[PDB]
Amino acid sequence: GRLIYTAGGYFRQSLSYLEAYNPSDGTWLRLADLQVPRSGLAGCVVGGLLYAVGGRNNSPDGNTDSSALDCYNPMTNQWSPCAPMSVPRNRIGVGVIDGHIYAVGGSHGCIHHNSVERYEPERDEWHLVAPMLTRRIGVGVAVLNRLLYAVGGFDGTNRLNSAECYYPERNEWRMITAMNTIRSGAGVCVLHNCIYAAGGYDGQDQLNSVERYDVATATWTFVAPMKHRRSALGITVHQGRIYVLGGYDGHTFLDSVECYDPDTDTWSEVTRMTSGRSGVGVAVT
Ligand SMILES: COC1CC2(C1)CN(c1cc(Cl)c(C(=O)N3COc4c(cccc4-c4cc(N5[C@@H]6CC[C@H]5COC6)c(C(=O)O)cc4F)C3)c(Cl)c1)C2
Repeated sequence: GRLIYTAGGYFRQSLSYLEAYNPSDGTWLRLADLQVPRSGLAGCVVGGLLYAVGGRNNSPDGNTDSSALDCYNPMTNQWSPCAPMSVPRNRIGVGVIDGHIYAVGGSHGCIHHNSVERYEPERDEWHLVAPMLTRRIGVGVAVLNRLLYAVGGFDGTNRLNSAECYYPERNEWRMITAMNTIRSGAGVCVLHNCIYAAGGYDGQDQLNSVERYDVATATWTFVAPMKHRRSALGITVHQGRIYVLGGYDGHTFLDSVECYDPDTDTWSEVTRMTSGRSGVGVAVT
């Protein structure tokens, strides 16, 4: 059995919540809080351990971008600090290849990173890899066919519909087919050999649209839109289905959790988070 973990987020200030949802019975476990509250972080899992990467602590006493990497063990209910990244990265994207964590883009104040770095849990060390062709904050990250994809975001001037791919053996990036829609702060994941980009902001409107990248045809196709338009949503895959958690729609910090079934091409509202929040990091283990 596996759970959907949600770490951090934002509602009035950055949050430290760590909760786990069980899609089988609809329950939520309240787990050990993060040591530092963070929103705009990303989550990932390597060897059954959950990692909270980057983000920012927006508090009444100040706003600080995070270069932190923290590791949570579900067996011990404890968070442990790991080696920090070279730079703080708020609104970061993360992907895992062969048990190695890639921290992609994100911001540190007014700096919009195009830099990318890779963490080895086996050595507790980070190292920079080739930088992206585009600076991207609010970027979605997908791992497919041992390639790392960086989708959408904001380059410091424009919100982006562009996407690019990293080749680990060659240590290089190339631009791929751009999405139909500009999406900054979308939820990006991989399901059944396809990349999905759900929601996000196009520069004018919060989106409920969802599009899917097919590798063989190099095309983005729209699938069923979500019930609730949202940006800065958590996203993950559990048992062949996509789950989107929270986010912000221009008026509300959503507690909605929707689930996409690819066989029927339908979204259904399956539960609510214990409190409405945006900018969470999510992972399954
Ligand atoms: C009472 O007024 C207050 C309430 C207020 C203003 C504090 N409000 C807040 C405060 C916060 Cl700390 C957040 C939040 O969770 N963040 C900050 O943005 C992001 C987070 C994570 C991923 C992407 C974005 C992002 C979010 C963006 N924004 C888009 C889509 C969401 C966000 C705002 O709407 C436009 C953009 C962008 O502008 O392109 C780029 C991104 F990387 C984390 C949100 Cl979502 C709203 C909203």
